[PDB]
Amino acid sequence: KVFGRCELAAAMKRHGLDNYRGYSLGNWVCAAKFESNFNTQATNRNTDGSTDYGILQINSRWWCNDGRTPGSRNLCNIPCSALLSSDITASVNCAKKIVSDGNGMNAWVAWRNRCKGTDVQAWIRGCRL
Ligand code: NA
Repeated sequence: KVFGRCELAAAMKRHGLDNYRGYSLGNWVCAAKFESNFNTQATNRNTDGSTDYGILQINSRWWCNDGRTPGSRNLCNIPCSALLSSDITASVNCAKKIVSDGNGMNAWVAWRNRCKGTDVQAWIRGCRL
């Protein structure tokens, strides 16, 4: 599913991401826009052999199991395919674990380089939330 901006903002809000560990909802929407262009089915392979999955481009080296990333941990305890669902619950639940891990949202390269320090409130402007 390719979300609209407000539709995803509302979904993320309902799943408890607004101000989760201090990150306002616009942060999460911004990260999703630049990680996946709001497409739950997005995959991208990395040089190390790992792959990033879903709306928040969660990596198979640490967080999910895709059966092809040797020595990977599966800290979210989920197949990586679960992260590509139109239902963002698994992505959200895993993202909460990631952002809790010590580096906050800096875990997401697109957030650090394209969202961090910008007016992220813009990403939820106009939405009914
Ligand atoms: Na893994």
